[PDB]
Amino acid sequence: GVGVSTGSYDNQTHYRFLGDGWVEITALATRLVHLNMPKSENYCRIRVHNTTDTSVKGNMAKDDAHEQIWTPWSLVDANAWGVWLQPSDWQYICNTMSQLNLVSLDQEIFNVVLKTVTEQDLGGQAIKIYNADLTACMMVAVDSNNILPYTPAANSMETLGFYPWKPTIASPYRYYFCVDRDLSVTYENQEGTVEHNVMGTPKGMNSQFFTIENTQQITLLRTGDEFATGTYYFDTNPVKLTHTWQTNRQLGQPPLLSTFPEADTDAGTLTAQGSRHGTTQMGVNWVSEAIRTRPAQVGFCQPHNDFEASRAGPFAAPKVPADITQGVDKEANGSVRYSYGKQHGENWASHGPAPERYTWDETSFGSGRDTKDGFIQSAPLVVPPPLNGILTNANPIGTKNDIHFSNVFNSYGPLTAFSHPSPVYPQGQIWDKELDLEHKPRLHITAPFVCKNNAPGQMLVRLGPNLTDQYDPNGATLSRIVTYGTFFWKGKLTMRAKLRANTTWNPVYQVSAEDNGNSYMSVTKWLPTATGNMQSVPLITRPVARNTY
Amino acid sequence: GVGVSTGSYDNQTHYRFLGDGWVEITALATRLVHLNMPKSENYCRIRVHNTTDTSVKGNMAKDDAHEQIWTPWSLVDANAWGVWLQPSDWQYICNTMSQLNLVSLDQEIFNVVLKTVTEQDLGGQAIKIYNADLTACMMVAVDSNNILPYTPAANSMETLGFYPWKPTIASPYRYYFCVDRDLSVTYENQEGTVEHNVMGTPKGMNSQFFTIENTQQITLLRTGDEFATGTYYFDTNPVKLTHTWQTNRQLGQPPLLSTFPEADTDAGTLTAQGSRHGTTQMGVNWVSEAIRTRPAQVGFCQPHNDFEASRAGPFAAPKVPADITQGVDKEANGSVRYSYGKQHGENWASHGPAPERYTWDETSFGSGRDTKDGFIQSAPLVVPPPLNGILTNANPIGTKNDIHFSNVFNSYGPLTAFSHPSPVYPQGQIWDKELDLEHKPRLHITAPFVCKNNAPGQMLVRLGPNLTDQYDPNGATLSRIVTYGTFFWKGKLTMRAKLRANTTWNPVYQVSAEDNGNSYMSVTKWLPTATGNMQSVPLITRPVARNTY
Amino acid sequence: GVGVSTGSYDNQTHYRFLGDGWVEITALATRLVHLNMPKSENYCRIRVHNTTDTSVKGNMAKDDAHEQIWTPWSLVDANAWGVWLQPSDWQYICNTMSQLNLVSLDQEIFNVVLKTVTEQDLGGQAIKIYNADLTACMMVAVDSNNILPYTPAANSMETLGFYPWKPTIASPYRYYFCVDRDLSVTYENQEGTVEHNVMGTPKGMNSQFFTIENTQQITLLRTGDEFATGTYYFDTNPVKLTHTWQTNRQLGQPPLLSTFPEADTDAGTLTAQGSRHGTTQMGVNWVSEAIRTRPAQVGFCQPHNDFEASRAGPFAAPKVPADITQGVDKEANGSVRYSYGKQHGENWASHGPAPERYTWDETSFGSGRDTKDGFIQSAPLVVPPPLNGILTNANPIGTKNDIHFSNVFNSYGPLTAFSHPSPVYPQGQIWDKELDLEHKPRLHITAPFVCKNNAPGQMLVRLGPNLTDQYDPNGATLSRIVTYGTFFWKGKLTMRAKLRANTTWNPVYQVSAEDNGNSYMSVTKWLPTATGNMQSVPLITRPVARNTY
Repeated sequence: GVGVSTGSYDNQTHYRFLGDGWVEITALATRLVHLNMPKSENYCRIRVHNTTDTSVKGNMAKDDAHEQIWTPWSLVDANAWGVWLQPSDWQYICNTMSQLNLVSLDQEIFNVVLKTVTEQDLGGQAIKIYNADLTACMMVAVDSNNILPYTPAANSMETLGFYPWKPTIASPYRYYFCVDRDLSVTYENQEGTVEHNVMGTPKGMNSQFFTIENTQQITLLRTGDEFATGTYYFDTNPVKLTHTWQTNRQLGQPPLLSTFPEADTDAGTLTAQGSRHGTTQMGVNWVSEAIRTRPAQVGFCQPHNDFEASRAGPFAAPKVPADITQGVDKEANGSVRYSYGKQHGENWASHGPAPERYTWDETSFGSGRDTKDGFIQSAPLVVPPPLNGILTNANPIGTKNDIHFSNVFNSYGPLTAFSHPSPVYPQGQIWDKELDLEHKPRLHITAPFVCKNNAPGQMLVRLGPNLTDQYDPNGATLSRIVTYGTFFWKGKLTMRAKLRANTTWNPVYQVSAEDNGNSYMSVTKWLPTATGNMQSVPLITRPVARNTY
Repeated sequence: GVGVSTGSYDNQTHYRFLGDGWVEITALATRLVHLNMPKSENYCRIRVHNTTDTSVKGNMAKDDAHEQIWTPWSLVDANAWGVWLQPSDWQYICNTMSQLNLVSLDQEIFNVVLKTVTEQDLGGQAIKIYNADLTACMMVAVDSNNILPYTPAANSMETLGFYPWKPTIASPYRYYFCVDRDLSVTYENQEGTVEHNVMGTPKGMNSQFFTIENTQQITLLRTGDEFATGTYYFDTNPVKLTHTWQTNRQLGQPPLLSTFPEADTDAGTLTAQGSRHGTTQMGVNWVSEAIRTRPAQVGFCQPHNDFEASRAGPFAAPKVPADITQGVDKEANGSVRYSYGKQHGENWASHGPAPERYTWDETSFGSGRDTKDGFIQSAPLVVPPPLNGILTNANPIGTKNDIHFSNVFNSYGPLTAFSHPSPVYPQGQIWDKELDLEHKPRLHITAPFVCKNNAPGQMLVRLGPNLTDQYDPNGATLSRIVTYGTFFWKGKLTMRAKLRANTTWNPVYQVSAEDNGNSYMSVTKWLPTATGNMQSVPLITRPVARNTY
Repeated sequence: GVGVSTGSYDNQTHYRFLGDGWVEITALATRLVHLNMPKSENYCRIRVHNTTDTSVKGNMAKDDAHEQIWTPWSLVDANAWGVWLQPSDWQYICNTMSQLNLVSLDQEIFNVVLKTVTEQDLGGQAIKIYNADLTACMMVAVDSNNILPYTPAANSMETLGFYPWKPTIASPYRYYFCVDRDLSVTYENQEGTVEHNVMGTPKGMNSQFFTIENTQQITLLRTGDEFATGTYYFDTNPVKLTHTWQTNRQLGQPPLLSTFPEADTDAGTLTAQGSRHGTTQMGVNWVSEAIRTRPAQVGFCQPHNDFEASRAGPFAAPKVPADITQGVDKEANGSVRYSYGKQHGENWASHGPAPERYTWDETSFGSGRDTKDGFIQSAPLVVPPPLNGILTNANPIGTKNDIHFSNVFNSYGPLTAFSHPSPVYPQGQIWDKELDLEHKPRLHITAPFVCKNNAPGQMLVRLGPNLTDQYDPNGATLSRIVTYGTFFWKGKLTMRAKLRANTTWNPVYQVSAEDNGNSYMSVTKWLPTATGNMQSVPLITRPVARNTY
């Protein structure tokens, strides 16, 4: 019966060369989970409306107004790149493979353990004794139908542990609910307090209330039991593991050289700009590397911080990340910044409520934008740019000295061509469910991989309520015995990938680990300390160069 | 389910005569292991740098500078001759068999027991109560791939118990790490303090960090479970169980006797040294038992205490052990000295932190060296040794009265011929993994047997972490329930061996046990005391004589 | 798994009549055993040398000088007649059967229980709580090879319980060791203290040290496990269950009667002693019922208290028991006296350290000796016994008035004929291992049955050491958890036997149970008391008469 293990531990990564350039990469990961008896006995509809910031006229973005539904269930969502592969492995993949895609994924729950804690006074004190409870049992449920709201573990940065030899706690489950929130616009110190700023009441046309009890077949398992899910397959497309340098400037045949450098110092020349073959979309009688027509448009100008408001409230309109270029425009290009914890990658030595943060910059040098160079010219395009026949990033547009065309320009056209957001090894979101809309987006910023078919299905889990000797629902007396649980998790994320070949003469950039020093690629960064503290920093994704034409 | 044994105890030794002179010796050994919950929750990179000795100018050898990686895993490495066979058995083997080699080896883990301890005040005190925890489970892993650094249990003298009726604790696991240590040379009281003496920082080209969690398939087993490994086979070569007396002096045909002893007192003579057939490598016109050419070179002069330094720091250059001869040169011949504990062979009555030690002297009388007789002569070899035409072990070489040629001479040549280091019964290292080098050494001093093929694979083991009711990784709160474990071990080291025959007229030396007295081979040495204390002293290896030509 | 019995209780005796006069008697016996964790963690070589008596000049026999080896193992040796059959049964066997022999014997160990005890203060006191420990396990081993010294449980009177409804404890195991003990001879108050009286040191030619760990396959069994041994067969010969009355006086044809009794008072006469046919070994011209030659010699004079000394020390030379006759010579005929305890047969009401004792007298009336009648006569045998031509038991032989020929005469000759020692029901030794000697004795006094083939094989047993949370062999810290065990024992001693027939006219003596009175065969002797106390007294063995010619 009970008293024997029901699984095996294995957190490695095997590489099976299928030849022909393709290799099947199977990533196995096992971790120990720690679940505590949920405080919320039943489903709660807590309404959070921060006014410590929303009330202020200056603060607008700090609007955490919303009404979620806290459920008594946790969640085992290991949708993180660092919770599958190993730090060293990712280096090999990015340096060799030129593309990768998800194939299958399985899960298992063995060695389920449930114990109770009681108080025991020792010498006047009160130490806690831990006694195992065999009769105790937990509850597991894998909603493969996705009947419940999809809640990415990476979107809240609360996935599983990235450290094999270290336990992890399952993040509670909760989904948003229908609530009409409204907030007026106020700059610095506008005349009078903020106009409107109130929460909303439950509507009957958008009232979405679900229950884990009626949305999945809960499988009860004790100490001697074990659970396992089927082999789910992904239909997502492969994501390139290389960056693009070619910009709209370099594409077709370069201008014919009329002069050849005599020394390694000077350079060559071109042909008469006025008298030179080529194609320009201007009625002028001259061409250049700035007016020559191109096959398409590499990258596009995106509205800088375009806060759009809706019935749910004001929000930051997402924007496809891209190279920062020499303009050093991070927030302008959409460079996403993260904030993870200790159980997610931060050094265990940095004691404090302040989590580590980093700004990820894309490697798509081709679609890079530069606000310090963007401009427009009058219809009658003339060489000499008139003082009024041009709009540079310095002309106050809209009675504002800080609001120019760049902050409100969408160059997205039928010629827009860009790459995918390079997925980060640590705290990186792998797959994601597609939106239930007639016309879903061409891609997702949260995760490179988007399940075209159905979604994997979040895995829910809750501890079985251990009632006491006395109980009475009508008396609001929910006497529960202090009980917790610790079950193991075993998953295998099989995925194939293809590797590129050396088609160049000059060695391509790689990801190496320099000696212990100021160098970012320091070994100590991923090496234990005298005490045992460790940290997981982001890795250079898409190191190899890729020609875009 | 749980509540029943899962193995059998057997610590005997059977002899199966396969005839033809060969006999298959199967050695079974079972012991009780005691494992405690490791203090280090995670992998630590502790840096130990003793300065209480390194700082001093005189102390140089006492350099314990290094940086290891303490892992939360123990190790069940029973690589000891005394932890397999019985004291009496070894006597029979060495006295009969003339050679022995390793064949197979298996292991098993039954009757796994895990209990927790809690405090319970008794009459104002605080006695500890022990309650068995069924839900509790341990973890076992046999890295047969040797992906992790090989850590011999005999190299640290922390193997299993040599006493069947007495439990034993598994020695923790830990491997060295890359660290550049440097130490200057200082004699007695040199001018000024020691020049350089600092530790090093982690390098990126030699950063070797491994994890038991990602280097082997951990098998979880509870109280009712049991583990067993496959039948590993050894490819090592057989080691002779005999000593060599013949020296470079006696080999071919002895000088013709011209005179025959008339009485048992006087002796015979030879032929005219000037007029006598023979072969000498000298241009002289005479021969002798000192200049006659020999088939090869028996033994060789080895650098006495040649401390060589490297990026890791100064160390004592190993040297193949050999006979001490009449020169009584122990440290000069490489006579290894040991230091074991009570659970390893020391008398349990000798209470104190001082462990027993003994200097092992080889039995290879043929390759014995004598510093009190070694010398060299000028090229023009002449009978009368000039005062300047000879270099005895008394000529100050290098402005030093204690540093002669012997202390820095390597006579290792294409004619060097020697035997193997006689393995000791107690605390003796059996097998050992070969170095991952293009040109590995002809042999190992640590263990006579060297796995030509892959290594056996150290057996790791750790207790399952029993979490408490409350837990939070981010709060540095690793509340663990006091828990320990006691599992049994069963192993069978099958090995064949051949026995020699009486080919002489005069009885060969044997290993007997003289009556209780000053005699080293005293019976009381291996006999229990009034209290029950016992000790295991080394045994005479290679008692039988062996002709080397 | 655990929580269910593994055997059955049965302590009866079935009689299967195989006809033809032979009957197969199967004796089943089951008892509850109580084992405690041995105090001696390891093998001890305790040396016991009592001087409180040996020092005295008068005391010589009280020499308990010896050096045994106390092992941490107990022993389940049920070699007792009272631990197999029932009190009433033996009566039927001895009264009916005329001979019996051992055939087979099996054993079993079911319902193994191991519990631990902890201290728990109650109202200021400290009562002991008993909690069962499932993970706990014991160790069993049946050395059927007899590699270890044979230790009869009856030789120390420490067998199992003779009471079915009452538990029993297994007697610890221990064997003698080589030690040269020497003691001088001193009478009453000899001139000066005793000469020599010292113990000895371990010798190398007789050092016999064995270990249960390396002499048998220990079978580990927990609470849900059970052990059983094969069906061992005995090769011993059957022992007659009858006594002999015929003495050397009555054998062949009685003297011819010349006179016939006229009345039931007077008797008849013989023929002229001088003129009567017959055969005498005397040169005289007359015969009588004292000089007539006989087919052989019935019984023989044995040295009375012949204390022979050896390297081990002085000891009492054994002597074959026999009838005491009218001489009332008990110690002279070898009448063995016993000393048993309460768990062996003594009344539980007789509180005190003084055990019950009884002197067993043989039933072999034929081989009975009488020191008050033994004598010798000069070679020239003459009717008138000269004062110097005869040696009666009153002539001081050896300057001693108490040392006559009888005390030092061995009449054992090629004509010596005697019976076997009648085995006692209570505390009687059944079988015994033969001595490993070229010429073993014709019989054993300890047990009537002597295994001609190999021995049954003592059954050893020890409780599994339950280590604590903390442990360290080198620190002499052997912290063990207080634990004990209680396992059941089931054995069946199958043995066939033949029954005699009524071939006489006069009713033969039988064994009856007279009413409650001074009569030895009282029923109350084997009947419970008001409190429940009981006692087991010896039974009349060989009640039926047997003609020896």
